[PDB]
Order: sequence, then structure tokens, then C-alpha cells
Amino acid sequence: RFLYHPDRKDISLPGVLYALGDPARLEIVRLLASKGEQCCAEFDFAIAKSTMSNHFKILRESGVVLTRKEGTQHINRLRREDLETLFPGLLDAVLRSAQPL
Amino acid sequence: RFLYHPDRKDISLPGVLYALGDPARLEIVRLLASKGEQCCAEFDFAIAKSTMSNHFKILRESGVVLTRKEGTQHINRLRREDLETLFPGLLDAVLRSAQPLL
Ligand SMILES: [Cl-]
Ligand SMILES: [Cl-]
Ligand SMILES: [Cl-]
Ligand SMILES: [Cl-]
Repeated sequence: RFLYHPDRKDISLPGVLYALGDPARLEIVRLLASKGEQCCAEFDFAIAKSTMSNHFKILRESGVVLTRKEGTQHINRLRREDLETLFPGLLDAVLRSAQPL
Repeated sequence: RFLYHPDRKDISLPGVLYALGDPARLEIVRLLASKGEQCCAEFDFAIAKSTMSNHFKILRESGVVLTRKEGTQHINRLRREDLETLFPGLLDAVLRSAQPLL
């Protein structure tokens, strides 16, 4: 079922901003807010699977993405309820100027 | 006289977020936004000056901070117009959610 996720007390703005500080990690967050839950395979970035796995590990450890294992799929979800509880209005400002890749 | 700064055409939102993705780098920006132009010496948020020299380097090359040499002093300026013309409402959104560390 659910993969590792930090608690809300352990989420910082420097970690969220670090996880959004990559072209791929930001497109993952842009698509997870516009298209809802998505499996890791829908992200067809032309990058190695070692870099993609680390990207999702950063997304999870930062408090931004909640990943779940249902079958053989890795389902990711934007933890927007928790990010708007700590930082109200931040995700919207980042997604305003986020240009689609 | 004026250290490297990227043109507004080459500043990306991911690069700006990576430069605010450090508690020390975010503290520098929050001080440059509240108290104005500050010198690198007014920020001792590290045991190593190499760690601090790399912080301003990331802030400079990412398009957030402009640094200028005035004698024995490097003065740092927040590029507010550039970050607000490209990313409207982002810096104020980041600054209002930042916890003061000073
Ligand atoms: Cl390859
Ligand atoms: Cl998958
Ligand atoms: Cl001169
Ligand atoms: Cl100085």
C-alpha cells in the first residue's frame, strides 16, 4: 500500500521548494494538480529510471507527494491538503508561472 | 565590480526554487527583502565560508540575487523586478510562508 511519507510536523518550506527545484519534479507536480492521481509510468520524461526514482524519493521525503502501491503500479498524489495547511497559497503561485514541459 | 547574473530571458522557475530550497539561502532572500541591500558578511549561517560562497553563487546564477563589489565588501541585491515580471506573486508567496531563522 502506501510508501514512505513524512508527517506534517516534519515538512519544511526549504524541502518543498527543493523538490520543486527540478524541471522534471515540477512537471510531475503540475500534472498531479491538473490531472489528479497518476502512476509513475505516465511520466514519460526522457531520463534514466535511476534519476526518476530519486526524483520521486525527493518528492515523497519533502512532503509534496504521497505514493501508493495498489498492484504493480506506483500511484502518486499531490498532498495539497497538508501543503495548504502549512503554507496557504504557495502551490498556486508556483503553478501560475509553471510552464508546461 | 558586478559578478555573474543571468539575463531575465535565462531565469527558470525550477532554478529559482532550488536556490530558495535551502534554509540559509531563504534566510538571505528574506533579509534582502525586508532590510534591503545587505553585505555577504551580515550572513554567518555556516561554519564554512566555502559553504556560504556556494550559497551566494547559487543565488546569483539562478537569477534571484545580484552581487556587486564595493571595496572589501560584496553587496547583494534581490532582483525583485525580474522575479516579479517572470514569476508574478511567487516571492511574496514564499516570503509569507517562511519562518524567520536569522
Ligand atoms: Cl538514456
Ligand atoms: Cl507505475
Ligand atoms: Cl572601475
Ligand atoms: Cl562583505
